Amino acid sequence: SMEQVAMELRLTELTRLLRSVLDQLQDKDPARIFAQPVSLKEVPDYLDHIKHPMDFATMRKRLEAQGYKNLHEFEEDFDLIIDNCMKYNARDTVFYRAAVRLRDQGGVVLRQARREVDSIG
Repeated sequence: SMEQVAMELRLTELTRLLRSVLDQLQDKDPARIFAQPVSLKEVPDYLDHIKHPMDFATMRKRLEAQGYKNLHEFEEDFDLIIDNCMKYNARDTVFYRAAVRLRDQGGVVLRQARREVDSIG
């Protein structure tokens, strides 16, 4: 059907918008603390602490498989990256502080993205 192609053109454009948003969020992590999954070889107890690990590379795989249906889904994954880090690492650590900064800075990008997803449709 034609509608299915229209829908897919919308999913495709959203994917285009989310890719740009993802790139902008990742630029706010110049240290690359959030680039890849936490290593279970190097943090073998990690899953005792964190039930749903997330990281920018895992978000990118989903993105390119058009696995985000809406912005809310994408934001959930971004908030996991932040929230997991602030639970696992203590307040006084480089890791926790990087998550605070990513959160604050990411907020501006996400605010405009929401207006663009609404505005474009």
